[PDB]
Amino acid sequence: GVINFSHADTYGNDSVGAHLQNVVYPTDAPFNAATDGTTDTTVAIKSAIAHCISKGKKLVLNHLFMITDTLVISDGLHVECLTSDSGVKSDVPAGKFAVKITGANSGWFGGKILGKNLPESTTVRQDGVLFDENAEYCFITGTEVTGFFAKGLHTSDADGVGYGIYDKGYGTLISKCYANSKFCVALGGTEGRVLKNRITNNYLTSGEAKPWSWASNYWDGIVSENAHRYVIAFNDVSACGQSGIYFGGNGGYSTDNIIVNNTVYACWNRGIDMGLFSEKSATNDVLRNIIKGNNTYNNRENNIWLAGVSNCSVVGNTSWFDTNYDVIFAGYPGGHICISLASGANGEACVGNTIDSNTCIDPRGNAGITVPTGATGNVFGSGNNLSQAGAIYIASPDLITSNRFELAVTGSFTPVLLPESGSITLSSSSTGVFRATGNRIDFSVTVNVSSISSPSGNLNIAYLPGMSGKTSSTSMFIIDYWNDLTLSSGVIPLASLNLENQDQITVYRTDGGRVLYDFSSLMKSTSSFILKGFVDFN
Amino acid sequence: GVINFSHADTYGNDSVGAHLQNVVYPTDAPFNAATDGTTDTTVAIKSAIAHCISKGKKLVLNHLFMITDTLVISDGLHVECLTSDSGVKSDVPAGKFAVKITGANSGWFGGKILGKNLPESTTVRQDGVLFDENAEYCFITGTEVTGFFAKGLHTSDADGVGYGIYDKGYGTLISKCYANSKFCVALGGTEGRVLKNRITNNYLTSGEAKPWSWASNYWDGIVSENAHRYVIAFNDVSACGQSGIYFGGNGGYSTDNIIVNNTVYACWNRGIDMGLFSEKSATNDVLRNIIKGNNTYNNRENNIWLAGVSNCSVVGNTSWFDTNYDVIFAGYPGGHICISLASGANGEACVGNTIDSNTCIDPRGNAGITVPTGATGNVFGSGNNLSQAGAIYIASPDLITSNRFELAVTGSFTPVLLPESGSITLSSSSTGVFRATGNRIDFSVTVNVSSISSPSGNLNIAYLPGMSGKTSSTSMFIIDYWNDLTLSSGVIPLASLNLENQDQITVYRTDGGRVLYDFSSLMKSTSSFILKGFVDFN
Amino acid sequence: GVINFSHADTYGNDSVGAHLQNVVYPTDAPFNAATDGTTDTTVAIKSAIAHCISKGKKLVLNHLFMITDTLVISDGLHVECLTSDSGVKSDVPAGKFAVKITGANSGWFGGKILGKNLPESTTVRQDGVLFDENAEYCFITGTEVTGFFAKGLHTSDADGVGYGIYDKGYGTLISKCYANSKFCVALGGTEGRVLKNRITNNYLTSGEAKPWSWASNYWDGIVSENAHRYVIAFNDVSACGQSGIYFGGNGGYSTDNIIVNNTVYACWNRGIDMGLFSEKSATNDVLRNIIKGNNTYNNRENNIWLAGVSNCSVVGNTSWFDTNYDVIFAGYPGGHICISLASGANGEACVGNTIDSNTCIDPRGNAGITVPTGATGNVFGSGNNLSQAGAIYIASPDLITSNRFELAVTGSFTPVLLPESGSITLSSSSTGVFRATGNRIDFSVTVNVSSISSPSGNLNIAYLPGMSGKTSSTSMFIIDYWNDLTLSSGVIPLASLNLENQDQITVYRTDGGRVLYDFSSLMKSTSSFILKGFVDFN
Repeated sequence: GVINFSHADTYGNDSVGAHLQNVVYPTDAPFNAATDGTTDTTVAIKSAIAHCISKGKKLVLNHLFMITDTLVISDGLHVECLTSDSGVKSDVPAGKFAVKITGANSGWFGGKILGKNLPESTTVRQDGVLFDENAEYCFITGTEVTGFFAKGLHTSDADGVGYGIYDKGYGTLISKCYANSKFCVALGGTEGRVLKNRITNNYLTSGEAKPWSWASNYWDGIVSENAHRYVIAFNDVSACGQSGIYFGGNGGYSTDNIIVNNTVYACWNRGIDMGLFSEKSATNDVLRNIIKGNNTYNNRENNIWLAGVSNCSVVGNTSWFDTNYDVIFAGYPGGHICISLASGANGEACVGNTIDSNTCIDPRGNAGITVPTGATGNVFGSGNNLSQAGAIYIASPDLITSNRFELAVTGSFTPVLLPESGSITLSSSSTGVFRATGNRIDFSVTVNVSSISSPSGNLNIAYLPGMSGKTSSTSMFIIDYWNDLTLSSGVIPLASLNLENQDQITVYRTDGGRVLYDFSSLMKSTSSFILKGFVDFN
Repeated sequence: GVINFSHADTYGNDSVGAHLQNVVYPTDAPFNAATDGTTDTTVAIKSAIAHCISKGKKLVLNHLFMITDTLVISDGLHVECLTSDSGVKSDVPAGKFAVKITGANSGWFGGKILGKNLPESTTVRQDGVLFDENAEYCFITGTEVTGFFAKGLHTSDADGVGYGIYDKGYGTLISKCYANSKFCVALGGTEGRVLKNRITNNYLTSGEAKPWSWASNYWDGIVSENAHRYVIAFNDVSACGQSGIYFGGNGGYSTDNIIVNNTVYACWNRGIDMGLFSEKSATNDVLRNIIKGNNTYNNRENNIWLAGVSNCSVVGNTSWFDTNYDVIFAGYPGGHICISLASGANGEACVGNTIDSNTCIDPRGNAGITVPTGATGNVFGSGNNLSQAGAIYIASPDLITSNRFELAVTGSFTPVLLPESGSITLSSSSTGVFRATGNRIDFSVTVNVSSISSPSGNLNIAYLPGMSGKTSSTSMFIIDYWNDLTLSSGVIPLASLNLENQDQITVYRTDGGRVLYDFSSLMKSTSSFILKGFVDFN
Repeated sequence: GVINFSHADTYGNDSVGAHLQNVVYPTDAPFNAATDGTTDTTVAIKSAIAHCISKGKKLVLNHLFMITDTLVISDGLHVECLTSDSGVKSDVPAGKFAVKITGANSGWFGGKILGKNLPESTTVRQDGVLFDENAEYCFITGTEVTGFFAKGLHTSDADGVGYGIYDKGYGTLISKCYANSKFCVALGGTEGRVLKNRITNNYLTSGEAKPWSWASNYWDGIVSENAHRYVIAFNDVSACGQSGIYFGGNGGYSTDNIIVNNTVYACWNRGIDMGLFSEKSATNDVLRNIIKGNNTYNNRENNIWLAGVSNCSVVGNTSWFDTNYDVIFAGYPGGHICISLASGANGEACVGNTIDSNTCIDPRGNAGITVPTGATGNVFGSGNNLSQAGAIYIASPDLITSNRFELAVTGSFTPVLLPESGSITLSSSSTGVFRATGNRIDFSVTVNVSSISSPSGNLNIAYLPGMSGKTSSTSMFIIDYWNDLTLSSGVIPLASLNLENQDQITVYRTDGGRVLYDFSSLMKSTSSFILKGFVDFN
């Protein structure tokens, strides 16, 4: 039966009570919060919060407290949870958050912020932690934020969304947390740091009926729109109902984020997902994001996905699949591509992205990197290692001169002959092969004539893939085999790139101290020759 | 002479005592731990631990407490050390740890966990901190864990091993610690985060007699077996008796770890060491680890070492040596290679690894990267910078088509001529040079005949290094010099890759509007010619 | 009116008072610090510090305390700030710091360390936090360190410098801080970790009159001299009066630092700035630093700047500009280069640096990477993406064989003909084009004669850029066009690299079963020919 104590009393500077008044528990007088975990404590905690702000004192939650209205942590207040079991259990209604953090340097340490966790309910809708637009350098660290769900999509925030943690602040730190909710973490602010968190909503073990649809209670690990200058590092992101780490693109202008050294696996959509769903605009785009040094694997609809984004980089990641893909995604096969580039939803091109030094492992032999028609300005570095996957795939040969494939791409085309007069028709056995390495294309062209119709004058081979309307700095071609040409002794064929139409190669021949451009006149219906060389294009 | 206080008494909610009961010091009643640092306090601390778990209270160690049995931190309990001098001094016997952390979110902040620190003793054996197999998201942060040693190898854990911190948990955080013990940190769990630690056992200043042997009390900074999905970042790892950061491979299946932005230097074995000692199996392998952005230097038996591992990457590291190597390792020289690939101990190949964008500095001119016979599927990127080291070394020329050397490799071979009939013998001055860049090999072949024996018919040059049984997409060859051939005026030599045996080049000649394959008939005993060109192989 | 309490009294082990004595507030007796924020509290805080060190207790600052002399945090003491508004307001005079941290494991958590913040004053000079040369594994975490300024440069530290935080210790952690001062953070120690800080002195909104000059009160975000083995990661560095992150080079030997995953923008000098201002010496150099995965943009005098440094790497950064550059730097245009290499201030060469996998965006089309004359041993990887900037710029063609440009460089030269006897003069329409890719140079040379003067004998083309005195492993050249040569039927021109002078190409011709080196004799005043090929140089 020890002395009475209250944060409302005035004590002398030398007293036990003054010393104790530096730390406030909501169970202390005059707040007197319940300790049974079931009685509402919102009034007691709100009073303790306001007192600590007014008097400049530390607030420590020493139990798991039931609440029914938002706790607003403002004015630089820090909430410290006494133990990992302390914190709040939220019965806050739809349209409000359990905890709202705002102001300069406000934050929350430790403990638990727990929603109802009824993801099968078609009526419960809740939101966990909000850092609002006036949060500056706020934080939540070491906290289990779980159980915020909302079946069916909202039309507005007032419906309740199912966010675990939603950051709209500047410089927010989210670190050492466990976030598990319909949208585990949502990013809509600037300069945040999302570090060493465990992020999942465990869609794979949820029991929610498949296929996935917009009615699901299980979406992304990290969903980002209007996110700028975040660093997302050292997180363990897995088994989410949509993508592990997503940036849009869907009413969002998301730029300059750095996604590094995370593990992202077993998600039902993509692993790391950057793309445009809404049409590109000054207020909707995904630009200049860095994806580096991550391990991404067994994500159903591709491990690293770029759709219509620009100036992004994918460097030094290990992206892979194994046969557990066929188990966890049984019945619902997806793209199964290690690194895929695509158009935006409304056809926008991937522009200016940089893919280098990644290791892609795909035992199905699916292409480790895919490139779609329309992509421009991208660089596919030769430090990428696809030896344990399929080779890089391009959807059309014109990509080889509108992008730079240091990782080499090989293909074929059907050549034709363009006589100055008349015509020459080639047998179908005629064949052209190209390989692009950087801004060099190597060629082998086999020309087997099947018929002629009064050909005469100059002769060109056409059409070199990718070269239409391009120019070149240098090129080099030989003809190393021929048969049934009308050539005098000592006359040999020569070949040189057509500098007017640089997807054509001019074929001509020697005449002592000069050359002659009459090769079409030397062709017969049974002529054959083979051309080899390269073009350094601009 | 102030009021009595005890965590065993019941106080009113409004009392001083209830407020104080939220924080437990083991010196408080009823625990009454000694404060002299020499009296055993195990019973008092065990009681305080059990009380804090039962009552949901915070445990603070306010002295350095002597203990003789394991403290078990379970059930989400956090141990907070009051000051950097608080914590435990361990007299726990061999076969047990000083501290065992288990359960969900249990952990330890600050202070000291101190072993006997008698590394010269042939009888003292101790272990420091264990995160056991039931640890989930546990942690130790800000702690000096030192002095756990055990001279001579254990046969089982019950002997006592000499671990400083041993993590077998899921999601364990080890951060801001100083770990110094026979094995400073040992990793055998999943999804741990080993961040911004100081790791060393100071072998160089130990005075333990050299050479190193299995009886040493000084092994690795980080030793890992069955380690999955760790991030090891921002650590300062140095002067260890074996390797700085090691993954096996020796009864361990270690995969998907990310080792980034560490400094690793002056270790007696390797800096960052990934390899197989036990034979490769479904339960013993080292796969898909990422080594990125580290600074590794003056490690005696090589800075970055890969032995029989697969799908690993080494990207963007700076690996170097200076003349202090000759000082600290005087008398005991080692490999002194910046980045070395080797076979596993039982001959297993390095498969599918990716080495790019590293800067290697070796003033001895030792090769900055070494590649052994048998390696396959590896990619050596051209962004590596070995200008301040020796050039990349390959142990046999066949490696150039079973791996992809964007970082170019040059070599030589001795050509032969393969006449269709008869024989042609070349002088020893005949020479072939190749350079592989990616999937292109450039060649120069000088053919000087010394004798002939009735050669006639077709002619091939052989054997192109790496090309045996390979195919090609395109190739291009000329003969730009010859002497003492039997060629009529206007007949010139031609050369084209043999498409049946693509390590041979067919040599033939012109005959007006066709070509003729009778070159062996045009050779004399004094013939010479020189061939130049390239092959784009598949 | 509760019981008296004092840290000077002796209490029983079972007492309230003994429990309370583990935590010291400076307002407690016998220290009795003022709480008004204006009365000097230095004596009270110094006494509390000494008491906590002597008795092994925790020190908590529970108000913002005014101080007029340095607080020395030594002996492993930690200062904990009760709230984000607690800490110290410094009226310490010029030549001393507000707080000095030294010893093993000493540090400061939270709160504020506030200077006078009068950057317009020509007389106020102050310094914030010092980690001195005897600091080992000390830290400051979670602290706002602002307002330390000093207009005009010091001549010595005793003048007062304007440091926010100055680290000369070993292993110092600076994390989660806001640092804003004349020099926000200064690094002069070893193995520090500067993590997830906000760093700025807001030069752009200061109102200090422009142009910037050495009299400014606004210098770098991070200024480093004699800095070794730091990791600088996850910081938000912007709007500084000089550079964001600087290493010298100016009385400093700075090596082995790792600068990763930071955002650096809007600085008035450079973003990430490594360079030599003082002449290179054994005690002044910048070596082996790693710059990886940063986003650097709109820094006035270039985003990433290397001046006379060696063995550094720039890998995987996104470096860019937009039209806001023209707004914030209106009136004061700067270099506006994404990645620039330069000589040191005294002409020292950039040696051995590695630039790969960066994405450069410059809508002005300025070169994304610039290389100066004299640079050697550098590697410019082909994974760099400059498609959205100007192409890499080299200041002289000789750079192509003293560095390795995997990112290809194209240029031109004016050829000459070197007859064995006599002379040949070319028309000005004669032209040579080269492209260097790695250690391969491709060439196209057009030779149009305008006059001859008795030429006879052998013939060489000269001079190939970069090749003077170089050797080669292989090379391949053809002549694919000619006109007005004196060639009999069946005689064709041949070309081969001059192996004595490998910046010359020998031009000669066929003569049946041999070749003849008399090409100068076959030239006329109207001759033309075109040469194509490549050299693989060593």
